[PDB]
Amino acid sequence: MPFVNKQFNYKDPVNGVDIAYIKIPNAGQMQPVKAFKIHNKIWVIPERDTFTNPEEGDLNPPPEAKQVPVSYYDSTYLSTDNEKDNYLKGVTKLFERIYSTDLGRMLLTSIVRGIPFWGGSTIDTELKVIDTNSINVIQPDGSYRSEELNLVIIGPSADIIQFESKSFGHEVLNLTRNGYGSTQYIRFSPDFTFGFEESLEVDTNPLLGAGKFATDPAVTLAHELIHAGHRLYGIAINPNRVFKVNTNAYYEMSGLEVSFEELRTFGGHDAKFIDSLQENEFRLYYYNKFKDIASTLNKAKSIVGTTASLQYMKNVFKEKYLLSEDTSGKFSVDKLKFDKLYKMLTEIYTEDNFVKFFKVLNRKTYLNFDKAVFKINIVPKVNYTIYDGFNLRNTNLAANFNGQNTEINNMNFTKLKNFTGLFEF
Ligand SMILES: [Zn+2]
Repeated sequence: MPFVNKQFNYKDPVNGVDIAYIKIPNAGQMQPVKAFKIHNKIWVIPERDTFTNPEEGDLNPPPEAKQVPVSYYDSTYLSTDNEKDNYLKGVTKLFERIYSTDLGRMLLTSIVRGIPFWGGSTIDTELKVIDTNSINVIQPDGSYRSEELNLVIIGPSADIIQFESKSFGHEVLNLTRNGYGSTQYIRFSPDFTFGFEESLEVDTNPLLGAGKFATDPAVTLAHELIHAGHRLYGIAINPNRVFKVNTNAYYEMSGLEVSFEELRTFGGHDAKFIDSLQENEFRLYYYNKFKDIASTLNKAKSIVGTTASLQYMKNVFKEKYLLSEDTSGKFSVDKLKFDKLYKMLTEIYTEDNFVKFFKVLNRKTYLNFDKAVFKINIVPKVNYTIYDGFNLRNTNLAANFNGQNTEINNMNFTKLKNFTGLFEF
């Protein structure tokens, strides 16, 4: 069964249900943008993100510096209807490629179940929604209705290749780290990809290689979806917790620090740089958060709003958090169940495991150096498919990851920028 029932076209008429002009409630003032609901709880906005961050409201290139050195600017990308149509089709195709794998079906199911907690009440006896976990949808009569959602895929902001799962903050609460969760906005483009090097000694050296192989963008989207899963379950690791990398002399020359949240998300050997003591600390911390959620639930005796029953919403959260329910109706956290869900979200859903399901070549570690950015077009089936990505069966591209080989499959990649040697190491 496909993940996305509808093969939307960008110019399909609005209907106020799954094709609609919307606003993001605390982006602040914005004009409505056309958006597409591709699955329960999941929307796609084919626009550059000038909305989620007040200080990132324009796309022009210039010299705030060339920092991060890995960056790419084009203020015109994703400004036309044809681009937006292709964006919507590309994103859809990547969701289908992900969903076609058992691991991706598991991850997307977890994401859909991961409704942001109704932790907005100032009154313990009432359960209430946090309104930054919604969008405002223009209805056919021109009025707005509030719709809760879990995930939005949106185009990148000024730096086209800066992909990220981000979310609106709360005055008091760290929603992504307190077990609550919050609606995630993933800046992403299917229209570009990264180069990497097939030899580890080259890929992890900042001075070598031009980016012979292209990352499959399904892996890149999966990576961001894994962050969104952490953040929807409120178990993201504070970016302040960093591996002050000491396993790569070039990282060390520039004092490069990599978050534990990134090492977790990559998985494989990288995750082992989070030591067992610190893993246990995080596991304890988050277990404690789930406990607070159970207590909050138990204290609630009425629901606020007319959307759903209080039993419906307690069941939603009992299912999300896999809570136990006692004879009196008290919720509790079962330690075996917590450890299993935590482990599913953090050890099973990893970039390294997706590479195994997609059978693609990929970076072997997050602790490498980016080589290049390429323009791509995955929408034509002659270029890329749900089942094979670039490595099309029964062609010269089927074997040896030849489809990802940008030299062999050169028609599918246009190098836009080299990053090798730009680095200060
Ligand atoms: Zn990441």
